[PDB]
Amino acid sequence: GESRFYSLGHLSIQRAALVVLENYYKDFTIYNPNLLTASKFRAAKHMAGIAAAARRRDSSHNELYYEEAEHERRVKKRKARLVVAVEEAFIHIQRLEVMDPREAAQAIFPSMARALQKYLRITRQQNYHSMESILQHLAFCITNGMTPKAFLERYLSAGPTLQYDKDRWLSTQWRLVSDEAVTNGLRDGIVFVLKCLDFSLVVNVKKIPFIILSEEFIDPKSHKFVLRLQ
Amino acid sequence: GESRFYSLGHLSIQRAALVVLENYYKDFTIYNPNLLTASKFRAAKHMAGIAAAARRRDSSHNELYYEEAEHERRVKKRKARLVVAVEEAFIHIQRLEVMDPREAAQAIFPSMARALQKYLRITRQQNYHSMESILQHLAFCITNGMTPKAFLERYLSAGPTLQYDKDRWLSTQWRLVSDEAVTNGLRDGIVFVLKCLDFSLVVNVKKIPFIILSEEFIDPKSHKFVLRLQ
Repeated sequence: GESRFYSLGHLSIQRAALVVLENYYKDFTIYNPNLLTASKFRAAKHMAGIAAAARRRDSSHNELYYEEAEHERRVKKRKARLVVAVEEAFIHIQRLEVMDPREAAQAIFPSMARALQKYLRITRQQNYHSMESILQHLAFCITNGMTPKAFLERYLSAGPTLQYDKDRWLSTQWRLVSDEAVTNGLRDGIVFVLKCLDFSLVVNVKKIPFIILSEEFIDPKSHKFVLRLQ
Repeated sequence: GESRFYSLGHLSIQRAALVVLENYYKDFTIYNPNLLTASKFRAAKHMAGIAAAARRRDSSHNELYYEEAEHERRVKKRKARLVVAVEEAFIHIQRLEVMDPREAAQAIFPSMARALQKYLRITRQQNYHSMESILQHLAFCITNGMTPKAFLERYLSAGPTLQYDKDRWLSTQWRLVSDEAVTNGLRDGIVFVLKCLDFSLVVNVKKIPFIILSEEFIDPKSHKFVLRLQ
């Protein structure tokens, strides 16, 4: 349900959809199906077992609230472990055996590898960062003089689709679903859907409304103030 | 499962059981079956639905931990509400219309009645304090110059059986269950059970062990100390 708005001009549904995809790879966080599993299992669990029945759900124990709070606590714990690990690992090498940033990354990686693995498993990001990619970005951060937090912000948040590998984004399989012809221009109220392999960008188009402006003159003599209460 | 120990001399099981009952009405908190309902319902709920099956229970959500924490939070909230209510209600009357402590209790009770009712319902003590008894103890506290907390400590904790009304303790229906004759004296290892209408005092008797003492002489010359670390 990640939602973003975009102004466009007079474009066809095709061109508007392609601008939407450009902005999708730029702006939206990357599609992580692992982050979607819990809901599915919860739904399936309700499958394993109408107003009064919902009433009894409210009177029941909210497992989801406490599970989310505990998971948030665990994620913050793993995050602080990871920050300490990466700070110590960057402090293990001096700028000045002389070695290139690739060998420096390979030298300091085993002192951050377990904490990073645990954080990427607790945030379900382990399928998006291979060890080779982590070493590549690590030598990148060592080369460009970045801090542990600058290295680590790629791994803390989910991040958009273009942070990741080229086989990760399936630019080839996008499918434009429009009720009308896709060569028709945009108008108010049309809905087109850009379907990928497992998700879909439901895009509804609204007209930017007709706006009326009018001057009213506020005199700087009218900005008087008194010490009395209001 | 409230458990207390008592030393006794050479008594028969009858006399030891009666000392146990004297100390029961003195020392043990009063039998509250309402506080026992939750477990029963939980058991019945497990009835509504062997090592691996327990393993899966550990991997499940611990509803009881969070429910107990939330109930404790609610009890403390109601407790602070009750303390503020009773403090304001006692501050509404001066020692110095002139009225006896009964009418003073009836005058200040409606300013504490709702908070006290909510606290006795959240602690499941509403069947143990009638309004007449609360007014009686309230006029008692107003008479003897006690503070709001001194009035309120009867209602905060569960309290033993003799705080409450005379029909509350069923002194007449106690039943002594012993495997041997109850006129026999106590010895090591015997178990007798004092059954009331819904609970039972399981009492096991142990011998106070044979103790050997011996002098060792610690010289006050041997209490020397140095500033060095240990």
